[PDB]
Amino acid sequence: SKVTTVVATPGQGPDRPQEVSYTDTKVIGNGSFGVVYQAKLCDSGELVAIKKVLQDKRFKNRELQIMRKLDHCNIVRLRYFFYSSGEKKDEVYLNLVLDYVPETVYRVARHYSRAKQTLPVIYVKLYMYQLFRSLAYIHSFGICHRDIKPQNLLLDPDTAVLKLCDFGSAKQLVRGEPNVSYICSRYYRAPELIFGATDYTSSIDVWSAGCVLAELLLGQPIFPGDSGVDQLVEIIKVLGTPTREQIREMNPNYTEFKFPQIKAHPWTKVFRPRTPPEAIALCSRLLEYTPTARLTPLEACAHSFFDELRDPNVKLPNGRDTPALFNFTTQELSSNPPLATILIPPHARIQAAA
Amino acid sequence: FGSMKVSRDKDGSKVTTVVATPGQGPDRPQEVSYTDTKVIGNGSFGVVYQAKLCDSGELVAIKKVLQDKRFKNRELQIMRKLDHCNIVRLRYFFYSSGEKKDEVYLNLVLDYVPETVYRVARHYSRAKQTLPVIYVKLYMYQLFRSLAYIHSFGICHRDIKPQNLLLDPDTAVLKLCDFGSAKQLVRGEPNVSYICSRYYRAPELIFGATDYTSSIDVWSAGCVLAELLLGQPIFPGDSGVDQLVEIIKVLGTPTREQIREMNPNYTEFKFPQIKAHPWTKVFRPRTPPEAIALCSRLLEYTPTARLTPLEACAHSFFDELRDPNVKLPNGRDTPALFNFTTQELSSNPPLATILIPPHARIQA
Ligand SMILES: Nc1ncnc2c1ncn2[C@@H]1O[C@H](COP(=O)(O)OP(=O)(O)NP(=O)(O)O)[C@@H](O)[C@H]1O
Ligand SMILES: Nc1ncnc2c1ncn2[C@@H]1O[C@H](COP(=O)(O)OP(=O)(O)NP(=O)(O)O)[C@@H](O)[C@H]1O
Repeated sequence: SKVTTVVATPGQGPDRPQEVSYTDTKVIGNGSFGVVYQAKLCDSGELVAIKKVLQDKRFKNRELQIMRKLDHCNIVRLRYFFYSSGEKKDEVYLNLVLDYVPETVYRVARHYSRAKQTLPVIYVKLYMYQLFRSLAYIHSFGICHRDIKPQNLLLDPDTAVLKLCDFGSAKQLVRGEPNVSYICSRYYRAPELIFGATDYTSSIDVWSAGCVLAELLLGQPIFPGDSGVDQLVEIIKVLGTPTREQIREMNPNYTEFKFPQIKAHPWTKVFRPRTPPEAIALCSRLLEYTPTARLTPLEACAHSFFDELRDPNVKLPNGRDTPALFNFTTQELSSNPPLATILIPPHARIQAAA
Repeated sequence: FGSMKVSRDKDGSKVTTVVATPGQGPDRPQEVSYTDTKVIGNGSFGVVYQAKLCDSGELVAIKKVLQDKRFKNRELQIMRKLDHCNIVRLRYFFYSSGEKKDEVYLNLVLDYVPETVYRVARHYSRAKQTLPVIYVKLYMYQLFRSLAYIHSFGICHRDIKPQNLLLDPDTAVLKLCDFGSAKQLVRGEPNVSYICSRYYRAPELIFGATDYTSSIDVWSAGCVLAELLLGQPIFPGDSGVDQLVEIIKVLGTPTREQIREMNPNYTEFKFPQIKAHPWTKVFRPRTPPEAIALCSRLLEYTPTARLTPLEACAHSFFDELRDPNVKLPNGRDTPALFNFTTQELSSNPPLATILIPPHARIQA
């Protein structure tokens, strides 16, 4: 029962640090940047995840700065943050105290994959809808995640709530300002990134989201490959060879233009026969060569594939009610306010003033 | 646009007869018959089959790739001018009509090699064992020879990795294969930075450089050597940033100048300032110091700072191979290691004074 007490700063609000005590620490994750532990807050008994990262004393943490300003039901909440010293030297660590979430889309999808089972479409709808809401929210602040993948999509299986995490690659994209093309994990990288573009936009997150949707429908990654060339060939096999204008749209630079002219592969033949046509249609609208041609996250949320979620009688397979899905804010709808007419169904959020 | 002839020699045995063009010799079409076909490899580009030559009974590999009627096959054009003991030989090639449409397939008939460095390394890794250093020395030496050879023609492989290194376990002979990404690099000409397999990509490729040189093959070979010594890839990562982080952990943060050497265009300069990781702390205890030294001279941020393949061959890590009494653990003789040609030595002829040991110069 070893208790650890620190003076941590609330993730949001005023910089008024308070004493926080926790126990039952244990490693629950890792990365090239740091370690993630689980712990229990002594006062509330609530479980949290503490992401520990080496902090450059001379500069401020971008991940922390971005997290401090986010407040959305589909994004993991930053409860507190504090600094601790790494005895190994005069090394200082930034500790992000976040809400603990038990699963990830990666693990859940792997279970169904192994059991040679398909993840029920109701879950594919729920998870993808919530992912798009989180993207609509961060994109409205000009912030691009840049690492959308199954492992960064936390899930609470019982409530079916999805929470986007890991803002370690996130960055506000400013039109005209160049950005590195080596972010984003293999399998989920937008083609313009593979082509080395540095003028990409937030739409790279939409391509990644589309790769996640296809993977949940297929049961395996849709564009695998150990090299960029292999990945591109897998993309070309499905989307067909990119037009000269399309290549120009992605990155009007890359020399190699030698690529087997393959006709677009009918999106319908890509997935199993049982696959809902709406899911396929949404997919074709996310995985587009021309970045500007892809649906925006808010438009994706309004897609017909998510119509069942807007049904007043929808329920979770475990009998519970669906989680929050319609508590949109002005900020979240800012890219296209008129969509509220579709996004907030007649029965949703009905509340009188007594 | 050619065709084949299928039949049944005897016992129902299916025999395929084709008319192929010699790989190296002059264009004298020859009739080739083979049986017992079976897939032994794959790639987004094609499929590799194993087949048995009807008369010699010899096994060969047939790499089948879709041919673009638009231009010539770069892989074939390159394979055709190569002749080295550490590079898989192209016996002949022929076209076959893909019964799927008006699609034509180019078939490269190669010498068949039973193993790959990838499979061998995995066997030891699984058993939580490590490949004896003598094999590491032999395989890496032969890989550097093959690179000195293709580089002497200005040809960069661009996909050096364990799966592209064929091996004959008994003779310990290594043959480089898969020239599907290979290209002659001409100074001033831009080249795509999305080639090469993750884990083996040089940092300048990760940074999106298009003005890279053949030294990217040297970085990759260095990753293979480190991997054979470690039992696992040295710079793993699902994203480029993760890979850069693993690299920085070992090499330390790249100076502003080193960054300029790889690619003078990329933005992100924001990367934790880690100190150089003692290479000796990177490998298991008792790892030969010479192996660690060679690794540090191959895995350098500044491309021009890396050893050339010929220089690598002359490194002291390979001194044991030049010993007159060296033999394979199975008591057998080592493969050909000193039959260097003028072409192969062109990059630095004087290195021959080290490369060709005294005993190899005996008249007899
Ligand atoms: N709030 C959390 N609750 C429970 N588990 C978490 C939480 N945050 C992170 N993890 C686990 O820790 C893993 C790594 O955390 P993450 O924020 O991704 O750090 P990172 O290693 O630097 N980034 P990356 O590895 O590139 O995804 C995740 O993929 C999760 O499985
Ligand atoms: N001559 C050969 N003898 C035996 N096996 C071979 C031979 N050539 C290739 N293979 C096997 O087939 C695999 C694929 O061959 P390869 O030439 O790499 O085709 P590819 O799949 O189109 N290229 P890539 O997948 O990008 O490495 C190799 O990694 C080997 O394991």
